[PDB]
Amino acid sequence: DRVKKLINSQISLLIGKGLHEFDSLRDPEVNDFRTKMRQFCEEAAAHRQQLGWVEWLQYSFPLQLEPSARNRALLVNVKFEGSEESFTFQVSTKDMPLALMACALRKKATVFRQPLVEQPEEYALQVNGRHEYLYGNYPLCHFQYICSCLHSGLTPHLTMVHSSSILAMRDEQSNPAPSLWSLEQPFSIELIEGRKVNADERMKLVVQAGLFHGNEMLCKTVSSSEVNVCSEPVWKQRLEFDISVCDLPRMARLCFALYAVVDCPIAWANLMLFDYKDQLKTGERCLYMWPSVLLNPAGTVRGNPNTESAAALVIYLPEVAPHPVYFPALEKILELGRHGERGRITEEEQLQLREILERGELYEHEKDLVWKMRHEVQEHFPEALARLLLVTKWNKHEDVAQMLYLLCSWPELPVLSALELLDFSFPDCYVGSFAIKSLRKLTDDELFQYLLQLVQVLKYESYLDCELTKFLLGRALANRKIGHFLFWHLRSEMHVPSVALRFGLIMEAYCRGSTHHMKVLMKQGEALSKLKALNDFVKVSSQKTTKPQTKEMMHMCMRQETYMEALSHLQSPLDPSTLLEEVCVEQCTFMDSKMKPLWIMYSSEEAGSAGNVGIIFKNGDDLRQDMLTLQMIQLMDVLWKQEGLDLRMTPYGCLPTGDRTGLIEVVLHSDTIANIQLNKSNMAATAAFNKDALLNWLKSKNPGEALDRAIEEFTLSCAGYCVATYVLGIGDRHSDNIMIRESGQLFHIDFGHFLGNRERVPFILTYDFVHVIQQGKTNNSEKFERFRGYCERAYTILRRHGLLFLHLFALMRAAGLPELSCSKDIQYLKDSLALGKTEEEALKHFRVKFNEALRESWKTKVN
Ligand SMILES: Oc1cccc(-c2cccc(N3CCOCC3)n2)c1
Repeated sequence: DRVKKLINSQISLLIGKGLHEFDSLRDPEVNDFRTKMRQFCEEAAAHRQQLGWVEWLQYSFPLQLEPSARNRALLVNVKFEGSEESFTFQVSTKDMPLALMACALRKKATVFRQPLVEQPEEYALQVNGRHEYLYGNYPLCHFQYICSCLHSGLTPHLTMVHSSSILAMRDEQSNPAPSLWSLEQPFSIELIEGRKVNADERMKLVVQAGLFHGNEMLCKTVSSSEVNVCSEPVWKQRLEFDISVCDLPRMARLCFALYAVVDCPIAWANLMLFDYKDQLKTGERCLYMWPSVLLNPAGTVRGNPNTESAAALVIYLPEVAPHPVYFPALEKILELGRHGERGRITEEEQLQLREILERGELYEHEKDLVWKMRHEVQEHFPEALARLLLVTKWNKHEDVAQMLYLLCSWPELPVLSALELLDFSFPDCYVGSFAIKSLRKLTDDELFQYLLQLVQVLKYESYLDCELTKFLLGRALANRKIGHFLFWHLRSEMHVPSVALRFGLIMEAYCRGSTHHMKVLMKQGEALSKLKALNDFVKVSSQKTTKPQTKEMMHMCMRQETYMEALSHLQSPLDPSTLLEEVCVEQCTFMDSKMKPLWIMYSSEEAGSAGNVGIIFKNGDDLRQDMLTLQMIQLMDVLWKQEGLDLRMTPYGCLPTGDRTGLIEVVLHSDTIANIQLNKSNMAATAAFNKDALLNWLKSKNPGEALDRAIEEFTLSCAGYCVATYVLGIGDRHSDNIMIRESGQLFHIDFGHFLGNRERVPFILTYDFVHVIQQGKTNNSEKFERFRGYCERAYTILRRHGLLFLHLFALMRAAGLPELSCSKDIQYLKDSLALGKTEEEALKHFRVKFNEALRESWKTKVN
């Protein structure tokens, strides 16, 4: 069909990889993944196009509620769809959207002299010119939009939208018309030869081979004989391992490292001993190697796609049996594991077992006791599953069967425990499947919070068709915001060969489940394409002429029909609720920094003042660490708000979209501390002492009694960013990467470095900010110590969630970020949070750290 042909080509251009490329690999695993996930996603699409109108609002416009939500007078402007006539009426912040709706309908029934057929139940309230709605049984104050409006002071502008208008949205966005355990001999392989090997001729080539189950060795590593350096080395030798074939676990991976010696790392390659269909692999394998930068268990189990240039090791998996051998079914495993003597020892060991299960590495005796008392772990200490899993001998078929028997009847664990279990330290497929089962209870807001880390876990996966991929696919198809960000997280890494096939396959499947959103996403990709072209021009022009010259030329380029069409009328990749309507060419510019980032401004008549939004397009820098930093600061703000603490944070959007490409949300009405401190003449802020400048700027933006609120907003945000930077080890902080909103809110930009990269980042307190907290007065202990009280409260809240930060940072090790590549980087978080201490101990350690930062600050106060 011609419709099927166009969608296939639109998916090809969207994901940046031709679908013909999947067919050309002729791999049954890819073929089975494509068929099964296409069928799964098309089923979700069929379920969706029949949702009820409120359920469809829940899919397309998921509610944006305050972390607290999951009295005071309020003024709201309401209009009915299309009609310019609006009504401004006074409601309460504790009133429900329904009372606001009944209120709007009585007005409409009086202005147009008619009794209305419609009940307030037939409507939803759209936030003007935004893909955002207020509905459900929540007070208005609980909504992020109203909450935002209350804190700024602006009047909420809403539109009454009927059930028929949303059902038409549902309808118009529709998809088109239609045995192993007897094998006791040692595992061995023949190392045949190597191809296209590049190394110094004076050296010899060595091939190191290891058997792993995640990070753990299953036996000793074995090395081949040393053979002279040349293009095609020949070994033709048998490498025998210290593990029987029966003892190989399901997720065992054979890892190879090729290097040179007189060590000179050349390349590495890994493969799974069992295939996607549970069969024990046999015959020849050509391993297209990845060039090193020595065994890499965490590395991908798929070969290098660049067959032309990659080094290629040829190996032979021996035929251990005349007929094919598959991993035993769960039915056999449980039968073997059903047999085991129950641990029945004294009260002495019970107190000793309690001590370590509630407690980090264990001793040989501590491990043996946990294993012996495994039945008691299931029944009395279920949350110690991860401890029990780490002591299990994964190199023993009998021990694995006994662990798996307990797991299959293990109670579901909290979301926090499940997050720990997705770590590469837990590579078992049944463990992985258990971890997902416990994560099904995640809310969409919680899933959204951890989506970034979940997408990184996909890089650990041994097969394409996996439980985590199906989970993410199902949830993405069930929530448009989830769908939007899952797409971008994957799309932004299509330039990385190790993930391009897996990510491309997930994105294709998603597109099969939502034809309309694929087109919505293509419109975003067309804008990004133009921004790249425009940014390339600016980069060249900025080196050949003056700034007004490049800016005027940039404008001419944007004003072209092609650019005006592509850059306007799209959902924002930073936030699909944000609609970027009319590009305001005259307000567009570029920044003076290395990559000359573009500064793009938008307007929307329908949204009014809220439709005025900016995006920064930046090309040449990996923005993944910046996004992780901002997402961690956003989590801090959520955890603080859950404890009733609002530190007036600015968690602006940051999204990588391509190879060293991404967008940054513009926070309007904000300026850098560096600019304010330049202390320009002929301005309201013009100071007598440079220390007076921020406060003078604050005064000019906040006249009269508004100044008290601005100092408080500054104080709160300062406390939050001081704690955020200290906990995350955010260094290289100066007046040009610190910004201030006209409300007084302090926020940080461009997170180039974190986790103290390795020098331990000290707590930072700077006099000019102490000067605003203290209201300009030289001595204001009342104000300063109230700030120290805000810092201390924010710190102890993060500590109570110390394990959530460690589990998320652990899953992030999969991302491949230079400042997050091992255990040293995580030790920074463990140290900054002081989780190996008591609250009184860590608080005193924080107070000593803060006091040390006040003493360093006081060196500037002496002058
Ligand atoms: O997270 C980053 C990464 C790189 C650059 C920036 C950056 C640089 C200048 C301005 C700017 N902001 C955005 C927020 O709104 C004010 C301008 N962000 C932020």
